[PDB]
Amino acid sequence: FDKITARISRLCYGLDPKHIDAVKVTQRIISTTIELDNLAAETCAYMTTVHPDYATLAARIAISNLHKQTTKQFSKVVEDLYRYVNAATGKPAPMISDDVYNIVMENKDKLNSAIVYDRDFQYSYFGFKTLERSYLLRINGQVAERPQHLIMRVALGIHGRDIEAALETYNLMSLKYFTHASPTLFNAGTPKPQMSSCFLVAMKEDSIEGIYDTLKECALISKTAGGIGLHIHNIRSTGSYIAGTNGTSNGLIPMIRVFNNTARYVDQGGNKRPGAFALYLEPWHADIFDFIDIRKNHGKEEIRARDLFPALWIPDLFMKRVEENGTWTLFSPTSAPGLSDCYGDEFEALYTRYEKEGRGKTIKAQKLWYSILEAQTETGTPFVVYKDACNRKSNQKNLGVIKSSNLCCEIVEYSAPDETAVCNLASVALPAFIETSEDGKTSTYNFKKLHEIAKVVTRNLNRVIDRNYYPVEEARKSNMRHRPIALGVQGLADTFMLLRLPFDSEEARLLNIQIFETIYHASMEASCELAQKDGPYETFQGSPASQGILQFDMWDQKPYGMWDWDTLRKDIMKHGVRNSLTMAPMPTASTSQILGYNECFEPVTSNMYSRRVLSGEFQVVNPYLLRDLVDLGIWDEGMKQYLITQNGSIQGLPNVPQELKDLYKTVWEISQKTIINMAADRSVYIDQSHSLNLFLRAPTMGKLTSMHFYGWKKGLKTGMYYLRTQAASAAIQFTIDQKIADQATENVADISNLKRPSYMPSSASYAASDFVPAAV
Repeated sequence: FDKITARISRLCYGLDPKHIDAVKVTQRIISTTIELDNLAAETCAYMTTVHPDYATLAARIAISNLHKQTTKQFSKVVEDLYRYVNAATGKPAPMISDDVYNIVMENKDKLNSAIVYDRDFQYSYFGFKTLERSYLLRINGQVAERPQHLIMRVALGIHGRDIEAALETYNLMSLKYFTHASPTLFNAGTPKPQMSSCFLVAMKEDSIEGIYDTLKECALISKTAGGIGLHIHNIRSTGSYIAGTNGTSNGLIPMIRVFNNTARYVDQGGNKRPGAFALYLEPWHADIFDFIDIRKNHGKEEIRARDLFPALWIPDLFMKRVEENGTWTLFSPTSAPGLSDCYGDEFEALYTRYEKEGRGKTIKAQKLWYSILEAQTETGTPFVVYKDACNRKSNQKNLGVIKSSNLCCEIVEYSAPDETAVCNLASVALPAFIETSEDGKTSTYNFKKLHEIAKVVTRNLNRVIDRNYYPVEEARKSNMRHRPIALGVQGLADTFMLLRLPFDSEEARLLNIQIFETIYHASMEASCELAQKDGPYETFQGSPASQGILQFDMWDQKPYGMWDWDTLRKDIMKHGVRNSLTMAPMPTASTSQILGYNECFEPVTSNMYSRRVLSGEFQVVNPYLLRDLVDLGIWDEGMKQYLITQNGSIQGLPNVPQELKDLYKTVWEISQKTIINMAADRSVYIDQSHSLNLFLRAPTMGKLTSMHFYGWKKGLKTGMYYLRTQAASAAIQFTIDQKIADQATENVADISNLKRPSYMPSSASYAASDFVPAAV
């Protein structure tokens, strides 16, 4: 029997007994001690619709539930995980590394009493559950680790015997200022710590040995988390000589199906595995037409492969030819060699000479276009990365010719048969640097704090290089030579909302520029400090950075100037930098979900959407918007139905102030010419590239075309990650009572009741957080 309503009503503070009503919660449990608490948090989540303070309630339950059924003290949890004898095989299967177990035990007091277990309450219910499902180490399908333990372990995984640097990293991470990529969270501090995310693999040689070494290498990388970009330009097309000849070659497709099959094989079950390769190919390759279609559902199933992602490595020349209405030539790399191995002008000269001497097959440039746009429309792929932009604007340009990007399209690093480029990723939580004035009515953005934290994260990523467990020797060889690194961001969208800036506003335009300028400056500064401690990276001498050319110099752009570039440039030219690259904003698909923020630099895709199961299927509304509507009095069952029929859009309510409407525009409602502008803006502070998705409502070849041509002309590197499309008719949905949903436009809003800080911009010379004291 029950009076658990007591256990539940205990956990509300900053509540409101009319908003919440712990009584109502118990009733909705219409059906051991732990089973009830799960449902208590489940149902209590369901009512996020009822009131936004139910989210907070459901988090508390799940969290202090986790506490009850879990060992409080860090060192003991570390013991258990280290001592784990495999339940069914009798033999020692430890989950902490020997090294980190020793550090923990040697420093148990200092460590144990640094943890603040309250900080477990910093998680969205859904964020918590994401951790719980895949990240918190489990003993016998029982969660062993609290969130705080996962963080300490990760901190020790990165810093080793540097307890000071670990305590710091523990603090910043537990306060959600930043986070490391999924592989780091999984594997830091474990027997073979593979913590890197991306690997760019070169197809070793156009031969069975070549192909099968690459395959083995890919299998090894993929099985230890971490995803692949694989360029395959050098492999002969359909119908090409083979010694032992009668056989003409079967081309790429058969090969691709071998890779596809391995991708599926290695993904064995209980996921941790980005079982996902992207393949990179230049559009002159004679098998391009088939390659491009790899992901389509209809058509011939022999010629298809769905665990793989096609990605275009595009020369300017191709865009030039489709832009006039020119010809385009397809070649087998055996007949037209070295094309993948030069760029810009050197490429146009070589390519063109091959054209003139009648090699390869002439076709209409716009015919390939067309096929490309067609695949993108149905499949979201192939990706577009501009090969000349990458190679002209890379700090690594002295290593040779960069032939690919990675699985998402953010990292751009040299790679060759014997050098597999690797990269470590973390993202900064942008909302974390908002500061509110005392009085609650003016807000500010702390670029100094941000600069600081980015230096911390630069130092972490740099240490992972040394502590990482490389799955293949080509990876280690490369990473020790060039020491690249990838910082990215998350929660851009939440911070525009929090600051009441419309995504496409002038204020947001400028904040975007400022955030990115400061992170680039921070990481370069930290990296110069590390060169002064451990020497430059092996390959620094002769790089563009060594001649004092920073990224924005390659784009012929004067920096915004919030930070002193003249000093840094001089320092770098004299001391060097530890890392060859530092910036590559990634999709933060899983990490942003954990931290409870929007994807990355993307606008919110929808103000209403579903979250995963557990006794039903969950409808949920944008938290900032929800509180705004509740504060405007407007929030109805009815407002909720209206929202469900407009699929989260707010743009139809005459009801609601324009400001609100501008603030809550959706990626579908925002000009793509704006998204690309902002991308082009931050790009000048990006070493590498960023994972730019594009979104279209009623897609037409035409807006799709001008989208590509626009990015390309602004000199972007990643023209397009995925293409995300939405029929105009999807934009509207059924609801169970359409006329209740209509009455919602008749609700009358306050305004004298909705207040929200107002943002004080900073400039290249005026801070702002400097001049406005913050709260506590």
